[PDB]
Amino acid sequence: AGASVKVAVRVRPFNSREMSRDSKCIIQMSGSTTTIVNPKQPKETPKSFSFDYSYWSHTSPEDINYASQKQVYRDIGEEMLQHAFEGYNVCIFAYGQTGAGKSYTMMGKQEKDQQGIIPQLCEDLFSRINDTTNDNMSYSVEVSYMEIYCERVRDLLNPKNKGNLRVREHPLLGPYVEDLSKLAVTSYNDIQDLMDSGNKPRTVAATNMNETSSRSHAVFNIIFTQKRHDAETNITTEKVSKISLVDLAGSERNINKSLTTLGKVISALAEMFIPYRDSVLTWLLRENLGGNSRTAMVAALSPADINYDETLSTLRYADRAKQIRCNAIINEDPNNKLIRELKDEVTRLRD
Ligand SMILES: Nc1ncnc2c1ncn2[C@@H]1O[C@H](COP(=O)(O)OP(=O)(O)O)[C@@H](O)[C@H]1O
Ligand SMILES: [Mg+2]
Repeated sequence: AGASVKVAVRVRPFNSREMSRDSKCIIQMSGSTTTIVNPKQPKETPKSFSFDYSYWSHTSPEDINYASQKQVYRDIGEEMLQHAFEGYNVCIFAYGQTGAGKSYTMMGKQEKDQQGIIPQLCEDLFSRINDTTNDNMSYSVEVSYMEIYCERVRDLLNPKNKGNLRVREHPLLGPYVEDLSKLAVTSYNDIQDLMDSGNKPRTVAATNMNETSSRSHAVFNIIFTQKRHDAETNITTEKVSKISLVDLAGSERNINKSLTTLGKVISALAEMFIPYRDSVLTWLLRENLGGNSRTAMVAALSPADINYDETLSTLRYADRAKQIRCNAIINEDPNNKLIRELKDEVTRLRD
Protein backbone atom coordinates (compact mmCIF):
# COMPACT_ATOMS: atom_id res chain seq x y z
CA ALA A 1 0.00 0.00 0.00
CA GLY A 2 1.89 3.09 -1.32
CA ALA A 3 0.18 6.27 -2.68
CA SER A 4 -2.57 6.44 -5.31
CA VAL A 5 -2.93 8.61 -8.48
CA LYS A 6 -4.78 11.88 -7.62
CA VAL A 7 -7.78 12.40 -9.98
CA ALA A 8 -9.62 15.72 -10.59
CA VAL A 9 -12.37 16.29 -13.21
CA ARG A 10 -13.37 19.71 -14.60
CA VAL A 11 -16.43 20.84 -16.64
CA ARG A 12 -16.19 24.05 -18.73
CA PRO A 13 -18.81 26.46 -20.12
CA PHE A 14 -20.55 25.53 -23.38
CA ASN A 15 -18.27 26.24 -26.40
CA SER A 16 -19.48 27.57 -29.83
CA ARG A 17 -20.35 24.10 -31.22
CA GLU A 18 -22.56 23.39 -28.18
CA MET A 19 -24.43 26.76 -28.33
CA SER A 20 -25.01 26.25 -32.10
CA ARG A 21 -26.93 23.00 -31.30
CA ASP A 22 -28.72 24.66 -28.27
CA SER A 23 -26.99 22.03 -26.07
CA LYS A 24 -28.31 21.63 -22.49
CA CYS A 25 -26.19 20.90 -19.37
CA ILE A 26 -26.08 17.16 -18.34
CA ILE A 27 -23.28 17.59 -15.71
CA GLN A 28 -23.87 18.38 -12.00
CA MET A 29 -21.23 18.65 -9.21
CA SER A 30 -21.38 18.70 -5.36
CA GLY A 31 -18.20 18.59 -3.25
CA SER A 32 -15.98 15.88 -4.87
CA THR A 33 -18.95 14.24 -6.63
CA THR A 34 -19.82 14.44 -10.41
CA THR A 35 -23.24 13.30 -11.74
CA ILE A 36 -24.06 12.82 -15.50
CA VAL A 37 -27.62 12.57 -16.94
CA ASN A 38 -28.16 10.43 -20.07
CA PRO A 39 -30.09 12.95 -22.28
CA LYS A 40 -30.99 10.11 -24.74
CA GLN A 41 -32.74 7.94 -22.08
CA PRO A 42 -33.80 10.79 -19.72
CA LYS A 43 -35.57 7.96 -17.74
CA GLU A 44 -32.29 6.20 -16.75
CA THR A 45 -30.89 6.71 -13.22
CA PRO A 46 -28.14 9.40 -13.46
CA LYS A 47 -24.59 7.96 -12.98
CA SER A 48 -22.48 9.59 -10.18
CA PHE A 49 -18.68 9.50 -9.72
CA SER A 50 -16.47 10.54 -6.73
CA PHE A 51 -12.96 12.04 -7.31
CA ASP A 52 -10.24 13.90 -5.32
CA TYR A 53 -11.81 17.10 -6.88
CA SER A 54 -14.97 17.69 -9.00
CA TYR A 55 -14.28 21.27 -10.33
CA TRP A 56 -17.40 23.20 -11.48
CA SER A 57 -16.24 25.77 -14.10
CA HIS A 58 -19.57 25.75 -16.10
CA THR A 59 -20.14 29.45 -15.38
CA SER A 60 -17.91 32.58 -15.38
CA PRO A 61 -15.24 33.56 -12.83
CA GLU A 62 -17.67 36.36 -11.71
CA ASP A 63 -19.56 33.53 -9.94
CA ILE A 64 -18.54 32.14 -6.50
CA ASN A 65 -18.64 28.35 -7.29
CA TYR A 66 -16.47 28.81 -10.50
CA ALA A 67 -13.28 26.67 -10.08
CA SER A 68 -10.52 29.14 -11.20
CA GLN A 69 -7.09 28.54 -12.82
CA LYS A 70 -5.61 29.57 -9.39
CA GLN A 71 -7.74 27.03 -7.44
CA VAL A 72 -6.87 24.12 -9.75
CA TYR A 73 -3.15 25.05 -9.75
CA ARG A 74 -3.20 25.46 -5.90
CA ASP A 75 -4.95 22.06 -5.37
CA ILE A 76 -2.74 19.77 -7.61
CA GLY A 77 -0.13 22.16 -9.14
CA GLU A 78 1.34 23.23 -5.72
CA GLU A 79 1.00 19.71 -4.23
CA MET A 80 3.11 18.19 -7.07
CA LEU A 81 5.60 21.15 -7.04
CA GLN A 82 6.04 20.68 -3.20
CA HIS A 83 6.70 16.92 -3.89
CA ALA A 84 9.39 17.93 -6.48
CA PHE A 85 11.07 19.94 -3.64
CA GLU A 86 10.87 16.79 -1.34
CA GLY A 87 12.92 15.08 -4.18
CA TYR A 88 10.07 13.13 -5.90
CA ASN A 89 9.45 12.85 -9.69
CA VAL A 90 5.92 14.13 -10.48
CA CYS A 91 3.41 13.97 -13.38
CA ILE A 92 0.16 15.80 -14.16
CA PHE A 93 -1.55 14.80 -17.44
CA ALA A 94 -4.69 16.43 -18.95
CA TYR A 95 -7.08 13.74 -20.32
CA GLY A 96 -10.34 14.16 -22.32
CA GLN A 97 -12.40 14.71 -25.49
CA THR A 98 -11.12 17.22 -28.08
CA GLY A 99 -12.66 20.58 -26.99
CA ALA A 100 -13.22 19.47 -23.31
CA GLY A 101 -10.57 21.81 -21.75
CA LYS A 102 -7.22 19.89 -21.62
CA SER A 103 -4.94 22.69 -22.99
CA TYR A 104 -6.84 25.52 -21.18
CA THR A 105 -6.21 23.53 -17.94
CA MET A 106 -2.47 22.78 -18.69
CA MET A 107 -1.48 25.99 -20.64
CA GLY A 108 -4.38 28.48 -20.31
CA LYS A 109 -4.46 31.68 -22.42
CA GLN A 110 -1.97 34.04 -20.65
CA GLU A 111 -4.16 37.13 -21.24
CA LYS A 112 -5.20 37.83 -17.63
CA ASP A 113 -4.87 35.14 -14.88
CA GLN A 114 -6.04 32.67 -17.62
CA GLN A 115 -2.58 30.98 -17.11
CA GLY A 116 -2.88 27.17 -16.77
CA ILE A 117 -1.04 24.70 -14.47
CA ILE A 118 2.26 24.61 -16.51
CA PRO A 119 2.85 28.41 -16.61
CA GLN A 120 1.76 28.72 -12.93
CA LEU A 121 4.07 25.87 -11.80
CA CYS A 122 6.98 27.61 -13.64
CA GLU A 123 6.13 30.94 -11.89
CA ASP A 124 5.95 29.13 -8.51
CA LEU A 125 9.12 26.99 -9.07
CA PHE A 126 11.26 30.07 -9.95
CA SER A 127 9.48 32.24 -7.30
CA ARG A 128 10.38 29.69 -4.49
CA ILE A 129 14.01 29.36 -5.81
CA ASN A 130 14.67 33.16 -5.70
CA ASP A 131 13.11 33.42 -2.19
CA THR A 132 15.88 30.99 -0.93
CA THR A 133 18.19 32.62 1.70
CA ASN A 134 20.23 29.50 2.60
CA ASP A 135 23.53 30.35 0.76
CA ASN A 136 24.44 26.61 0.97
CA MET A 137 21.42 26.02 -1.39
CA SER A 138 21.98 26.47 -5.19
CA TYR A 139 19.66 25.28 -8.06
CA SER A 140 19.58 23.94 -11.66
CA VAL A 141 16.43 23.90 -13.91
CA GLU A 142 16.41 21.95 -17.24
CA VAL A 143 13.33 21.89 -19.59
CA SER A 144 12.34 19.49 -22.43
CA TYR A 145 9.21 20.10 -24.58
CA MET A 146 8.15 17.47 -27.15
CA GLU A 147 5.14 16.47 -29.32
CA ILE A 148 4.12 12.81 -30.00
CA TYR A 149 2.04 12.84 -33.26
CA CYS A 150 1.26 9.46 -34.91
CA GLU A 151 3.89 7.61 -32.78
CA ARG A 152 6.70 10.01 -34.01
CA VAL A 153 8.41 12.42 -31.54
CA ARG A 154 9.50 16.01 -32.44
CA ASP A 155 11.53 18.61 -30.39
CA LEU A 156 9.36 21.76 -29.81
CA LEU A 157 12.36 23.69 -28.36
CA ASN A 158 14.34 22.85 -31.58
CA PRO A 159 11.96 23.19 -34.59
CA LYS A 160 14.74 23.40 -37.29
CA ASN A 161 15.64 19.77 -36.22
CA LYS A 162 13.11 17.63 -38.24
CA GLY A 163 14.39 14.43 -36.51
CA ASN A 164 11.82 11.69 -35.93
CA LEU A 165 13.72 11.30 -32.61
CA ARG A 166 14.10 7.65 -31.47
CA VAL A 167 12.62 6.46 -28.15
CA ARG A 168 15.33 4.28 -26.63
CA GLU A 169 15.40 1.99 -23.61
CA HIS A 170 18.53 2.63 -21.52
CA PRO A 171 19.70 -0.90 -20.49
CA LEU A 172 19.78 0.23 -16.78
CA LEU A 173 17.88 3.61 -16.36
CA GLY A 174 14.78 2.99 -18.60
CA PRO A 175 13.40 5.03 -21.51
CA TYR A 176 14.75 8.38 -22.88
CA VAL A 177 14.41 10.44 -26.11
CA GLU A 178 17.74 10.37 -28.04
CA ASP A 179 19.21 13.89 -28.72
CA LEU A 180 16.26 15.78 -27.14
CA SER A 181 17.03 19.43 -26.19
CA LYS A 182 17.68 19.78 -22.43
CA LEU A 183 17.95 23.61 -22.00
CA ALA A 184 19.25 25.15 -18.73
CA VAL A 185 16.93 28.04 -17.70
CA THR A 186 17.46 30.65 -14.93
CA SER A 187 14.31 32.87 -15.24
CA TYR A 188 10.49 32.31 -15.48
CA ASN A 189 10.43 34.80 -18.45
CA ASP A 190 13.13 32.57 -20.05
CA ILE A 191 11.04 29.35 -19.58
CA GLN A 192 7.94 31.34 -20.79
CA ASP A 193 9.58 32.26 -24.16
CA LEU A 194 10.49 28.55 -24.69
CA MET A 195 6.98 27.03 -24.03
CA ASP A 196 5.62 29.98 -26.11
CA SER A 197 7.75 28.90 -29.17
CA GLY A 198 7.20 25.23 -28.15
CA ASN A 199 3.39 25.65 -28.50
CA LYS A 200 3.76 27.49 -31.88
CA PRO A 201 5.79 24.55 -33.22
CA ARG A 202 2.98 21.98 -32.47
CA THR A 203 1.54 20.04 -35.50
CA VAL A 204 -1.39 22.15 -36.88
CA ALA A 205 -4.29 20.33 -38.63
CA ALA A 206 -6.66 21.65 -41.34
CA THR A 207 -9.19 19.29 -39.63
CA ASN A 208 -9.11 21.53 -36.41
CA MET A 209 -9.29 24.54 -38.85
CA ASN A 210 -5.43 24.74 -38.74
CA GLU A 211 -5.36 24.77 -34.87
CA THR A 212 -3.11 22.33 -32.94
CA SER A 213 -3.90 18.71 -33.93
CA SER A 214 -6.21 16.95 -31.42
CA ARG A 215 -4.09 13.78 -32.19
CA SER A 216 -0.81 15.25 -30.80
CA HIS A 217 0.36 14.68 -27.17
CA ALA A 218 2.44 17.54 -25.56
CA VAL A 219 4.96 16.45 -22.83
CA PHE A 220 6.64 19.33 -20.94
CA ASN A 221 9.48 18.05 -18.67
CA ILE A 222 11.51 19.97 -16.04
CA ILE A 223 14.65 18.30 -14.58
CA PHE A 224 14.96 20.10 -11.19
CA THR A 225 18.36 19.80 -9.42
CA GLN A 226 18.86 21.11 -5.84
CA LYS A 227 22.50 21.53 -4.65
CA ARG A 228 23.26 21.62 -0.84
CA HIS A 229 26.91 22.69 -0.09
CA ASP A 230 28.23 21.57 3.37
CA ALA A 231 31.09 23.88 4.66
CA GLU A 232 32.51 21.36 7.23
CA THR A 233 33.07 18.62 4.54
CA ASN A 234 32.77 20.77 1.33
CA ILE A 235 30.63 17.98 -0.29
CA THR A 236 27.66 19.23 -2.37
CA THR A 237 24.59 16.86 -2.27
CA GLU A 238 22.05 16.91 -5.15
CA LYS A 239 18.26 16.39 -5.24
CA VAL A 240 17.04 15.57 -8.81
CA SER A 241 13.24 15.54 -9.39
CA LYS A 242 11.65 15.21 -12.88
CA ILE A 243 8.31 17.05 -13.40
CA SER A 244 6.24 15.67 -16.35
CA LEU A 245 3.39 17.99 -17.55
CA VAL A 246 1.26 16.31 -20.25
CA ASP A 247 -1.52 17.61 -22.58
CA LEU A 248 -2.86 14.40 -24.24
CA ALA A 249 -4.52 13.81 -27.64
CA GLY A 250 -8.35 13.72 -27.92
CA SER A 251 -9.69 10.68 -25.98
CA GLU A 252 -12.51 9.83 -28.52
CA ARG A 253 -11.80 6.47 -30.31
CA ASN A 254 -1.79 3.18 -35.77
CA ILE A 255 -1.89 6.99 -35.09
CA ASN A 256 -4.23 6.69 -32.04
CA LYS A 257 -2.09 3.66 -30.99
CA SER A 258 -0.66 5.94 -28.22
CA LEU A 259 -4.08 6.81 -26.68
CA THR A 260 -5.78 3.38 -27.02
CA THR A 261 -2.66 1.92 -25.24
CA LEU A 262 -2.93 4.49 -22.39
CA GLY A 263 -6.48 3.15 -21.78
CA LYS A 264 -5.38 -0.53 -21.71
CA VAL A 265 -2.49 0.51 -19.32
CA ILE A 266 -4.69 2.59 -16.91
CA SER A 267 -7.22 -0.35 -16.98
CA ALA A 268 -4.56 -3.07 -16.27
CA LEU A 269 -3.19 -1.01 -13.28
CA ALA A 270 -6.80 -0.43 -12.01
CA GLU A 271 -7.46 -4.23 -11.90
CA MET A 272 -4.42 -5.11 -9.70
CA PHE A 273 1.45 -8.12 -18.38
CA ILE A 274 1.31 -4.24 -18.67
CA PRO A 275 1.66 -2.93 -22.29
CA TYR A 276 3.82 0.15 -21.44
CA ARG A 277 5.81 -0.41 -24.71
CA ASP A 278 2.85 -1.06 -27.10
CA SER A 279 3.03 2.76 -27.61
CA VAL A 280 5.60 5.60 -27.40
CA LEU A 281 3.57 7.52 -24.73
CA THR A 282 2.93 4.65 -22.26
CA TRP A 283 6.65 3.77 -22.83
CA LEU A 284 8.17 7.25 -22.10
CA LEU A 285 5.79 7.53 -19.07
CA ARG A 286 6.20 3.89 -17.87
CA GLU A 287 7.50 5.36 -14.54
CA ASN A 288 4.88 8.16 -14.09
CA LEU A 289 2.10 5.58 -14.65
CA GLY A 290 2.68 2.78 -12.07
CA GLY A 291 6.31 3.56 -11.02
CA ASN A 292 8.69 5.99 -9.21
CA SER A 293 6.45 9.13 -9.57
CA ARG A 294 3.62 11.09 -7.86
CA THR A 295 0.96 11.41 -10.61
CA ALA A 296 -2.32 13.38 -11.05
CA MET A 297 -4.94 13.12 -13.85
CA VAL A 298 -7.15 16.15 -14.68
CA ALA A 299 -10.01 14.92 -16.93
CA ALA A 300 -11.68 17.78 -18.94
CA LEU A 301 -15.47 17.41 -19.43
CA SER A 302 -17.95 18.88 -21.95
CA PRO A 303 -21.12 20.04 -20.16
CA ALA A 304 -23.09 19.32 -23.38
CA ASP A 305 -25.80 16.63 -23.90
CA ILE A 306 -24.35 16.02 -27.43
CA ASN A 307 -21.06 14.72 -25.84
CA TYR A 308 -22.74 12.23 -23.44
CA ASP A 309 -20.88 9.00 -24.52
CA GLU A 310 -17.42 10.66 -24.87
CA THR A 311 -18.01 12.51 -21.55
CA LEU A 312 -19.22 9.23 -19.86
CA SER A 313 -16.10 7.44 -21.21
CA THR A 314 -13.79 10.16 -19.74
CA LEU A 315 -15.55 9.70 -16.36
CA ARG A 316 -15.09 5.89 -16.36
CA TYR A 317 -11.34 6.28 -17.27
CA ALA A 318 -10.92 8.96 -14.56
CA ASP A 319 -12.65 6.59 -12.03
CA ARG A 320 -10.38 3.64 -13.03
CA ALA A 321 -7.29 5.99 -12.82
CA LYS A 322 -8.29 6.60 -9.13
CA GLN A 323 -7.32 2.89 -8.32
CA ILE A 324 -3.64 3.11 -9.57
CA ARG A 325 -0.85 2.79 -6.91
CA CYS A 326 2.45 4.73 -7.43
CA ASN A 327 5.76 3.44 -5.88
CA ALA A 328 7.51 6.89 -5.67
CA ILE A 329 10.73 7.26 -3.54
CA ILE A 330 12.96 10.30 -2.66
CA ASN A 331 15.98 10.98 -4.92
CA GLU A 332 18.64 10.04 -2.26
CA ASP A 333 22.30 11.24 -2.61
CA PRO A 334 24.31 8.55 -0.69
CA ASN A 335 26.62 11.46 0.43
CA ASN A 336 24.21 12.75 3.17
CA LYS A 337 24.99 9.58 5.23
CA LEU A 338 28.75 10.11 4.43
CA ILE A 339 28.56 13.80 5.63
CA ARG A 340 26.79 12.65 8.90
CA GLU A 341 29.70 10.29 9.96
CA LEU A 342 32.81 12.26 8.84
CA LYS A 343 31.60 15.52 10.53
CA ASP A 344 30.68 13.73 13.79
CA GLU A 345 34.05 11.86 13.58
CA VAL A 346 35.80 15.29 13.48
CA THR A 347 33.84 16.86 16.41
CA ARG A 348 34.10 13.87 18.93
CA LEU A 349 37.83 14.07 17.90
CA ARG A 350 37.90 17.60 19.60
CA ASP A 351 36.81 16.32 23.11
N1 LIG B 1 -12.56 26.00 -17.47
C1 LIG B 1 -12.67 26.70 -18.60
N2 LIG B 1 -13.01 28.01 -18.52
C2 LIG B 1 -13.14 28.71 -19.66
N3 LIG B 1 -12.96 28.32 -20.91
C3 LIG B 1 -12.62 27.02 -20.96
C4 LIG B 1 -12.46 26.16 -19.89
N4 LIG B 1 -12.10 24.89 -20.32
C5 LIG B 1 -12.07 25.00 -21.62
N5 LIG B 1 -12.36 26.26 -22.08
C6 LIG B 1 -12.42 26.69 -23.47
O1 LIG B 1 -12.80 25.57 -24.24
C7 LIG B 1 -12.16 25.63 -25.54
C8 LIG B 1 -11.46 24.32 -25.80
O2 LIG B 1 -10.01 24.44 -25.71
P1 LIG B 1 -9.45 23.24 -24.87
O3 LIG B 1 -10.58 22.80 -24.02
O4 LIG B 1 -8.16 23.59 -24.21
O5 LIG B 1 -9.22 22.07 -25.91
P2 LIG B 1 -8.89 20.53 -25.61
O6 LIG B 1 -9.84 20.04 -24.61
O7 LIG B 1 -9.06 19.86 -26.93
O8 LIG B 1 -7.50 20.50 -25.09
C9 LIG B 1 -11.30 26.91 -25.53
O9 LIG B 1 -12.01 27.95 -26.19
C10 LIG B 1 -11.09 27.19 -24.05
O10 LIG B 1 -10.81 28.55 -23.81
MG1 LIG C 1 -5.32 21.39 -26.12
